[PDB]
Amino acid sequence: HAVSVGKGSYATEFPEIDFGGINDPGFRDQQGEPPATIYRSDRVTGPMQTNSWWGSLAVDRFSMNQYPHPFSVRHRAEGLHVFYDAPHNMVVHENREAGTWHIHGAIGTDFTIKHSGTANFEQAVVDDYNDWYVRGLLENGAHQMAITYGVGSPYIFVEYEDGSAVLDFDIAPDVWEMNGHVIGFSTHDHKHYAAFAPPGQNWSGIGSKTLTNNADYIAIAKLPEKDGNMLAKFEQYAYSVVRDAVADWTYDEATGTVTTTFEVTTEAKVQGAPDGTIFALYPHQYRHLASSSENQLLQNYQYEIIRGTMIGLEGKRFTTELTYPGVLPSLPDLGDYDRERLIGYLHDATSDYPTGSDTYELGKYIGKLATLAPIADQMGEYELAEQFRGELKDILEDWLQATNASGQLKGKNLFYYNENWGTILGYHAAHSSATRINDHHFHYGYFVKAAAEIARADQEWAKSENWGGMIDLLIRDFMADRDDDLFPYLRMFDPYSGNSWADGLATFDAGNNQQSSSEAMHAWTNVILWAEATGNKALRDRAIYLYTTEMSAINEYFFDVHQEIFPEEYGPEIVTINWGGKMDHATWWNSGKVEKYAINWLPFHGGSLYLGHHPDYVDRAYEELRRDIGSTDWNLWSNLVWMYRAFTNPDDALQQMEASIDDYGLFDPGNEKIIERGSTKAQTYHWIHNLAELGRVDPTVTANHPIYAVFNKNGNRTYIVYNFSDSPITVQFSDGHSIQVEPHSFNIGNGD
Ligand SMILES: OC[C@H]1O[C@@H](O[C@@H]2[C@@H](O)[C@H](O[C@@H]3[C@@H](O)[C@H](O[C@@H]4[C@@H](O)[C@H](O)O[C@H](CO)[C@H]4O)O[C@H](CO)[C@H]3O)O[C@H](CO)[C@H]2O)[C@H](O)[C@@H](O)[C@@H]1O
Ligand SMILES: OC[C@H]1O[C@@H](O[C@@H]2[C@@H](O)[C@H](O)O[C@H](CO)[C@H]2O)[C@H](O)[C@@H](O)[C@@H]1O
Ligand SMILES: *[C@@H]1O[C@H](CO)[C@@H](O)[C@H](O)[C@H]1O
Repeated sequence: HAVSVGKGSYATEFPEIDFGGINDPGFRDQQGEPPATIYRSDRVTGPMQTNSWWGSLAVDRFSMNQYPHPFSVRHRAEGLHVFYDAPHNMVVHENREAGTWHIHGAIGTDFTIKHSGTANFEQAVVDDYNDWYVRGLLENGAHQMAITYGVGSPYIFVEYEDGSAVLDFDIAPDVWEMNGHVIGFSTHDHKHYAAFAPPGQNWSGIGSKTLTNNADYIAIAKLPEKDGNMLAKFEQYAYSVVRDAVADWTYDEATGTVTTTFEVTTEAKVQGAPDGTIFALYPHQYRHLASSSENQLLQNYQYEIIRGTMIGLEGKRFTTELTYPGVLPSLPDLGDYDRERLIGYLHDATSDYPTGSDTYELGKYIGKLATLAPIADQMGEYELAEQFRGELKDILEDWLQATNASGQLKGKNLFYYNENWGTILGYHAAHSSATRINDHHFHYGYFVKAAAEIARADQEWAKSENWGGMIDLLIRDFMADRDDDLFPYLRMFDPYSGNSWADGLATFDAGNNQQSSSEAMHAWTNVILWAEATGNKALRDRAIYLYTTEMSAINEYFFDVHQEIFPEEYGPEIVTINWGGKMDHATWWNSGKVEKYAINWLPFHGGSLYLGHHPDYVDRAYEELRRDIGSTDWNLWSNLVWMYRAFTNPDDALQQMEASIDDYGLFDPGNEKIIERGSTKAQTYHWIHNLAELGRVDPTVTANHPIYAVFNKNGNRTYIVYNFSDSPITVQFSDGHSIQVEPHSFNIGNGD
């Protein structure tokens, strides 16, 4: 009933849960498993993909509404509904009393793609998928309709078995170009589309509500404009059905460059169809397009979507280039703090305890301890640092064992492998981490943080045959490489959308969602640190790719740093929750004003410096939150606002901190006014004083090793490197600066 992995183990049978006398139905229902039924064909075997834009197809009998941008679609018994949010469909609404804003479209139908033989399909299943397309299969015995579609595809490819094509409309469309087998058409409300069949298979029903074609293959395209030259271009790739799609990446450690090539492989549905497609690129992609891909752009081919403007690009592949900025295990000892006051705060933190038994609340607590230990080391409090790391070891050694002293499965504080889907679930569970396969990056990221801090001081503990095997198992659950026998590829991450999706099932009409982009970045940071500490280059580089790509998405869709994506009428300077089909300034729980910003900042750690790359954004967002609050009397989590403010104005952050940090004493679960419960006074005090001495984050300088940061105060740069090696190293920076770093240390600010 359990599998040994080094000194640890995971359960292979669902445990008999220890509820601890808690009768609350919500809590009890969390200690379960994901759905027994997976709507996939017998062509889809092995660990099932989750946390995808398309997941509702796998979980629901049919599907819920999905956003393969530029389209929205949904599977039904009658066929596939297709929709496009035009400007008249989009709204921006504010609820002043709730403090919420919503940018959204409609759940309409422009037309339904149908099968001539049936409008009563039994189910829709996942029949194939790749890095960002899916093949959905509507099934009714001999009648089948296979639909291939994806984020960043302006095509929907339709393949029929035992029937032919039908497009059904509630109001008759305007067919403005009739080329026989190819038609350009518009909905009654002027949305422009095209349909393509093989030569000789001509469309019928023009002028009526129902367009028909005898072919066993059609493609639908969303056209950027009512334009026959564009229709002719779409015709060129309309018979090249996407079968494979991969996002392959490299990390150039010398330059920091992360290069990602998106490549499709198509199957020809007519003689001579080219191996390629027309991609629709998101802002985070085209703003970083490689020079070599520029010639493939279709300049005037634009689509408006929730995420701004998509642009067309033709061919087999395209490439993006990003800059990995480094991460640190902790900020070093460079602040102008009262060392005795900080030491006092470090000892105060021994009063802290987890506010629940689930993986998330336990996670927040071990993240807190892992953050305190390096600061204790810096202050010369080696014995206190050892207490914290000893507490981390005791917790991890408990959770990473599935069996008790007798050899039977435990009822809590363990991990279990669900074989049906192929995922590691932790009990106790919360936020539907087990029942919906939610948030595995958010939760397990904190476990990796604890492991990485242990590994920084104790390489032996972190060896695979000891406790490292189980940590590497948790990491595989949420970010596996290809051909992993237990887990699907990069579970959390959508390589094309550029962000992680938090919900395992995606059974919402807005598609999938992500709230805390900062907890995702925290997970990626901790894997970089863990992998560096344990000598695992392939793992480290994968986490670098994730960190850097997620950052590009965050700056577009959560922050809109370029002031191009959010509608002008949208008041806030942040989107709290990104969905496939909408954007919310709102939280998953009932909160106040600060939390709707700070849930995309927390936790603060050595990988948080990405938050300060755009100082005008940091100012703009802070100022808007301050305007809405009406003062610096933060409704909750004051310390997070101060730490954020320190990215651009550490003097202001310092005066706010001095005025209120000691308003309350030791850890109090009921009161997060001043200190958010995953944070501490020691962390807050250490952070703000470091930023005061260091100045602004400087993203214009890179290094030829991955564990570093560069700051800039009025033209004077500070270069920080941590060296995880047993040997000394030399680090070259891109501005010509060079430093030596001794084993297991920072170059500067090691402390006592
Ligand atoms: O922060 C403000 C308040 O936020 C509250 O949490 C909301 C949350 O309620 C919301 O969830 C909705 C889902 O309810 C919705 O489910 C649909 C089903 O109800 C329906 O029957 O079926 C369809 C599928 O066919 C479902 O989609 O789905 C939408 C997305 O499609 C969700 O948004 O999500 C909000 C974020 O978007 C979230 O803020 C919270 O509970 C309050 O405490 C808080 O005051
Ligand atoms: O720790 C900050 C706040 O986190 C909130 O939970 C978030 C969830 O909405 C979501 O499921 O992802 C993770 C949890 O898995 C969190 O970011 C808590 O509800 C808040 O109590 C907490 O203050
Ligand atoms: C988030 O945190 C608050 C307390 O800070 C709690 O009341 C909510 O239930 C939890 O989700």
